[PDB]
Amino acid sequence: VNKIAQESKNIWKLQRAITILDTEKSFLKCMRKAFRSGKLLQVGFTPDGKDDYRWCFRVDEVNWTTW
Amino acid sequence: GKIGVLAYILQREIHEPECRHLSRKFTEWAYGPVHSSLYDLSCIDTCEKNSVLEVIAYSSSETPNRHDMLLVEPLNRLLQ
Amino acid sequence: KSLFVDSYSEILFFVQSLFMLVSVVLYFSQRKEYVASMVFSLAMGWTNMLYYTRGFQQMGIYAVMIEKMILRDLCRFMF
Amino acid sequence: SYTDSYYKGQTALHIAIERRNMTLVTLLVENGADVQAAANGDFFKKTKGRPGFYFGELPLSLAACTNQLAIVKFLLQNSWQPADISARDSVGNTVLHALVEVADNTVDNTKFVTSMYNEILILGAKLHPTLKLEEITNRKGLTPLALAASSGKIGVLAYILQREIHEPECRHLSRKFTEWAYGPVHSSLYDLSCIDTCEKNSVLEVIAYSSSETPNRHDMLLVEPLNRLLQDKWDRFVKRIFYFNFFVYCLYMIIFTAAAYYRPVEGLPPYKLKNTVGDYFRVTGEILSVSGGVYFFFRGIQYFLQRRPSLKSLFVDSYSEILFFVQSLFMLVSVVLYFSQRKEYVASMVFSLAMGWTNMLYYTRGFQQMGIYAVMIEKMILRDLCRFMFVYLVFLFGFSTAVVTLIEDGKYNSLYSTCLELFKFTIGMGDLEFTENYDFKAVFIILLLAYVILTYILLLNMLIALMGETVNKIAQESKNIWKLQRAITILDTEKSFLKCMRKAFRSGKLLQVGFTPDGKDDYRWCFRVDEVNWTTW
Amino acid sequence: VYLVFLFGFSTAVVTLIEDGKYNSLYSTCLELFKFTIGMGDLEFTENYDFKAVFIILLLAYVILTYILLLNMLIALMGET
Ligand SMILES: C=C(C)[C@]12C[C@@H](C)[C@@]34O[C@](Cc5ccccc5)(O[C@@H]1[C@@H]3C=C(COC(=O)Cc1ccc(O)c(OC)c1)C[C@]1(O)C(=O)C(C)=C[C@@H]41)O2
Ligand SMILES: CCCCCCCCCCCCC(=O)O[C@@H](COC(=O)CCC)COP(=O)(O)O[C@H]1[C@H](O)[C@@H](O)[C@@H](O)[C@@H](O)[C@@H]1O
Repeated sequence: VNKIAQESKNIWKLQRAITILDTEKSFLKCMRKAFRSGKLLQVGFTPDGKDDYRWCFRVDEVNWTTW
Repeated sequence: GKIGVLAYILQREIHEPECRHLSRKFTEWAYGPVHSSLYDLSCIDTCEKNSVLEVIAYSSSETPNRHDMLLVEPLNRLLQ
Repeated sequence: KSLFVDSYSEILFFVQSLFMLVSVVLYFSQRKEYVASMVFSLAMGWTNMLYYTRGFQQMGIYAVMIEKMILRDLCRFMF
Repeated sequence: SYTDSYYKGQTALHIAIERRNMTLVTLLVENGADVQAAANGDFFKKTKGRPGFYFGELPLSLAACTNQLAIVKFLLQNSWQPADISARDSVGNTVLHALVEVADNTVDNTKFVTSMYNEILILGAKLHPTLKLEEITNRKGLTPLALAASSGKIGVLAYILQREIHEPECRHLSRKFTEWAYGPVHSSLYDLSCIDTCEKNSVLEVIAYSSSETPNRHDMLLVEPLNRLLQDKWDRFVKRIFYFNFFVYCLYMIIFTAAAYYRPVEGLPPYKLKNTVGDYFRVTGEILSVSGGVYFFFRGIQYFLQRRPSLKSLFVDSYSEILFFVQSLFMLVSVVLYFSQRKEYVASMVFSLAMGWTNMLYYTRGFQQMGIYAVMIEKMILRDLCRFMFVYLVFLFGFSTAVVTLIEDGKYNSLYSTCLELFKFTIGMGDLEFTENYDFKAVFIILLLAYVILTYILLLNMLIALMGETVNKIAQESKNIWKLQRAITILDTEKSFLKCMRKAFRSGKLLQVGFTPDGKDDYRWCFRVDEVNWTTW
Repeated sequence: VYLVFLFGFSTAVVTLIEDGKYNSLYSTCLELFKFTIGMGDLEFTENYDFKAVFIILLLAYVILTYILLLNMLIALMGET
């Protein structure tokens, strides 16, 4: 037990992810709301003039340096 | 299980003309110390066959870093 | 080998289901051994409740450590 | 400025300050920009469920929170429109309240927030010597010190409580003062205004009665002036009273124990009092026991009313009060059953009696080693025993159901007896051949051996290993929690005090500086601490 | 700590027992002590009413002392 603490935390997260994937794959109701994060425009400037919507996921972060 | 390469890719951000589109991490706004980044998530959440989550989660148990790969910021937050 | 070293939980659930089905076959086979299978399934079923400890940060780690202990320390000690 | 509710009040000056553009800030101020304009949109509030950045809503607080000292100095000391350093937002927060808010106890954050705090304090003194910024309270009534104490911003307290300013005409802002220094030894003086006692928000009260959600409520008492002050209060005033209370409780439990032990065995209470000495003492002890139960009952209600725990704080914390209250509840139920002519008053009474004796461990606080031992027992019960007991009960129940299913028309043949009989294995008393009323001996013995291996061999040794891991990690946490329990005991004692005693107020009305901004002298109730250092001769 | 627990539960149990073989602080104290050495009978008497109260008290005592306190002692000795 002294040697499998962190390994245990990673395993916990891992098989919880397994649970998530099985839930969304089975889903028993033809539900599309499982596809999250919203269709956002990242750059709007592809190599051509078109705009790219790429289903981004938002993460807000705070830093006290590199102002 | 090449965790380093994923660590590079999943948060790739390129600041120059004609190469921003290659970025998978984009900075939307940054007010003071706070700022909101956007992770691309193509082929992470879902795709035709090899979604990254499917590949990691259904690994063969011999992949070196299968416990570690889901610690990479976008994946852990997405799973939560 | 990947059939056994991982997916411990799926194997246990499958074995529970096997014991249930064998209990059924013996039940309609007019054999009183159906009890023997049935109780095993029942026992297995309650134990497999620990599968659902996962999704709890505190209990799931405990269950994971049970799995690791069974694979390494208990097996060596029992030998 | 913006008119939408999301960015309401944002103006150009906020942008120039926020972007760290000195030139535009200067130009906008020159053109009459309002340095008091309040950015009070949703984005500029705490607003946990949405993105935002709370900074006190004012330009000065913005420059302060952004580590722009030059802009702060300009905003206060520009020609066109100097800023009001005492200005307050919609919450009532000043700049200093904002600086407390933005703190997060990380190293660089603490460093710069502390530096900016010191700078703004100096500027406030020089611009307005009669103005005392720290005394200003927000709509929550909290001074920046009180806010820092409540919010767990340990770094800010670590600065403030031992703040010392080495320059002329700012000495009176210091809270730490060095009276004499002979060789390596010198005697410092800590102020402790509004730490020991004040109108409402004494720092010790704020920390001790915290809501359990403050991050560093355990760590904050380690800051030297508080720890020494509590130790002095203990030694001088509270140690004796606490020992006396413990003695009284021991007497109470002994009386209760004796009264219960000599209960009569006749049916149908209440019982006629016999005219003999033994029964007179018996009924006396009964009455005293009931009286004490009522006392604890009302203390529990008083606690609940005074703190008003919100139905999670009622259970996640303050276990001692709940346990004592539950004991008193059992006592009262015993009384009701007794006079209701129900023999079940015995059943309640023993429970109360049992809990009473275990609640004796509450008094292990005040003794260094024993209180720590009690805290570790509390943590063990809450974490490891709970997890283990859940899993063990799953195993026990599963195998009990399997075996009792296998058993047919035997003596046991029932869930209660089988559960008990399997449980006997855990205490080293399992028979392993307790019945033969079955078919399939092999199945039965396999089930028992599987249960024994899984529970007795694997699980118990696993529990021991996990407890061993746990104690390895909770040592310093135990130290902090014991010190906190001592602190709350001290505060309760001094607050109750039952005698209008003022001697609880320590440290002596000493003169710190004698030179206020005016010619008056300052007496500040300082607490003396002597320290020796063999460097910086 | 163990003696406080032992004494408290001994007092509770001997109060609960009435006109029994044990019915006395000494015998009940020894009888509860026997649990610590893995010899607790757990059904040593029926001279009471309210069987549920009796068994609940014994179970609480066992859990608090035998399961928790002894294993805690082992852990602390490990640290020491
Ligand atoms: C490892 C295999 C698949 C195993 C399957 C069955 C037969 C099992 O016996 C064992 C052999 C055994 C027998 C006796 C003592 C220890 C081990 O252990 C497990 C297996 C041993 C267990 C272990 O229970 C657990 O694993 C809890 C658990 C932990 C983690 C999980 O992810 C989980 O998913 C369900 C379950 C319980 C039994 O199924 C059970 O309750 C009965 C009656 C026998 C146990 O075979
Ligand atoms: C039938 C018989 C059953 C007896 C059941 C009970 C036996 C244990 C009795 C042991 C007595 C220990 C005690 O007297 O108190 C223990 C309570 O034990 C439990 O955990 C009960 C588990 C339910 C700690 O209580 P405390 O008031 O100190 O709570 C702390 C705060 O005060 C502190 O400021 C901190 O916020 C800290 O986070 C809090 O913990």
